Amino acid sequence: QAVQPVDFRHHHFSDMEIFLRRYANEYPSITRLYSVGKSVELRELYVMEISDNPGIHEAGEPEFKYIGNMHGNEVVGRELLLNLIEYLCKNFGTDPEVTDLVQSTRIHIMPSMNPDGYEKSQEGDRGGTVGRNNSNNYDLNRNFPDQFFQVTDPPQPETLAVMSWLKTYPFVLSANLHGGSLVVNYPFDDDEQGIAIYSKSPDDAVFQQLALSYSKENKKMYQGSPCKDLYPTEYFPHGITNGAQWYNVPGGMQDWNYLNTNCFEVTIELGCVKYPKAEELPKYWEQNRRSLLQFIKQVHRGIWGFVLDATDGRGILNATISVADINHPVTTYKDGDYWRLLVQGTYKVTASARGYDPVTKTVEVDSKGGVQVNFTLSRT
Ligand SMILES: *[C@@H]1O[C@H](CO)[C@@H](O[C@@H]2O[C@H](CO)[C@@H](O[C@@H]3O[C@H](CO)[C@@H](O)[C@H](O)[C@@H]3O)[C@H](O)[C@H]2NC(C)=O)[C@H](O)[C@H]1NC(C)=O
Ligand SMILES: *[C@H]1O[C@H](CO)[C@@H](O[C@@H]2O[C@H](CO)[C@@H](O)[C@H](O)[C@H]2NC(C)=O)[C@H](O)[C@H]1NC(C)=O
Ligand SMILES: N=C(N)NCCS[C@@H](CC(=O)O)C(=O)O
Ligand SMILES: *[C@@H]1O[C@H](CO)[C@@H](O)[C@H](O)[C@H]1NC(C)=O
Ligand SMILES: [Zn+2]
Repeated sequence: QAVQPVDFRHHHFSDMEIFLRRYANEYPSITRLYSVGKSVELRELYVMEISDNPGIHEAGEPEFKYIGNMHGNEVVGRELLLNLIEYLCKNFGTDPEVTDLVQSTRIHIMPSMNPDGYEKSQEGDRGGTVGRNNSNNYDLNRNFPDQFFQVTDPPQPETLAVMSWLKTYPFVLSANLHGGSLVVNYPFDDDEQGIAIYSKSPDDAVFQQLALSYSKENKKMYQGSPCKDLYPTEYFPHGITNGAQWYNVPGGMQDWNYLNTNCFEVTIELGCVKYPKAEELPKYWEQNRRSLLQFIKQVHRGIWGFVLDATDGRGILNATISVADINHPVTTYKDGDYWRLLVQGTYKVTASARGYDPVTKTVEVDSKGGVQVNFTLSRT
């Protein structure tokens, strides 16, 4: 009964800009179109914010984000996110799922992180590299500071704009879209040895559940065989894979997220054909709609709440949330609010902060959703 997208076709920059503006102009109450910077060839890195309170962070409200077309010729992601912009705007108010989603989450959608590369891409290209890098011929997904390999390529304008953007909002969950395979890729993307081996992150548990939440809804992806005749060597149990194990990739945007912010980012491969003919687009939406939707909901799982000041009674900014045996702490935002993605289990969470006395609580996360837990810390 929900309204499906109708605008199925490839959108070159000009038309994407026209497209985005259309929704921002037609649904001003639940949208906010903004730019986070420009590409080498001066194209806007547009982001579409969608929520019932566009332009403001609401205390306790999770910041989510989708990013596509980081590699110019991997187009499916770009179109799906445009399809998603449409689906969300057109269904808000009439569709209970979309309404409830847009009201409880602040969704940021960037259709193309490499618009210059896109323009240099050839429709029909299945596995080529023309249009992949940015205007200066650098791989944006090799451009981020890496925890193991020492990155040499000069930081590009698209990379910088995005790093800034990631520092701007309290992003909790994220996913950047690619093409060239069919699987959801999770951290870490590389290892100290720089080879194809499993590279576990402190949050390996959640990442597998987060990745599975998407692949499970994409029937063909879940089957585990991206394209038996094109890349016969590829087999991903249940449609997910640790980055490094598939193959070593240093300088990725995915790991940079986890290691430099509170955001947990996953990389999604939407299909073996990088730049399919426009006639195939509607099928990709049909096969990923439920996935795109279910993934966003994962942002509401785990634990969340506030770290307040016993005297003031108001949130503490930049407080820390440490969990049982997971060496990856999370920080609080301006209203002392935090979100910590965790798998079903029991944890010993500890809120702490400069100038206050730490509190520890035994929290319990279930298989269904998120539990609210606040921490009131006394001063020192
Ligand atoms: C897209 O941009 C990336 C850079 O971000 C290009 O990859 C880089 O390609 C150069 C040339 O192949 C590589 O340098 C060479 O490395 C080998 C291996 O050590 C060395 O023997 C050569 O003397 C030379 O230094 C470089 O390693 C590689 N960098 C990365 C991050 O992969 C890529 O070629 C670009 N794509 C296209 C189609 O131009
Ligand atoms: C823990 O702290 C939060 C932050 O104040 C509490 O949320 C407030 O709840 C009261 C009463 O329900 C409201 O008047 C405030 O507007 C809420 N603040 C928000 C959501 O911004 C929360 O109820 C407290 N207790 C827990 C653990 O839920
Ligand atoms: N960590 C690994 N091995 N893969 C993650 C997907 S990014 C990869 C594939 C893509 O470009 O789509 C790339 O950087 O080229
Ligand atoms: C925020 O907290 C971190 C520790 O988690 C600290 O290193 C950093 O300096 C703090 N930022 C501020 C408020 O200066
Ligand atoms: Zn890619």
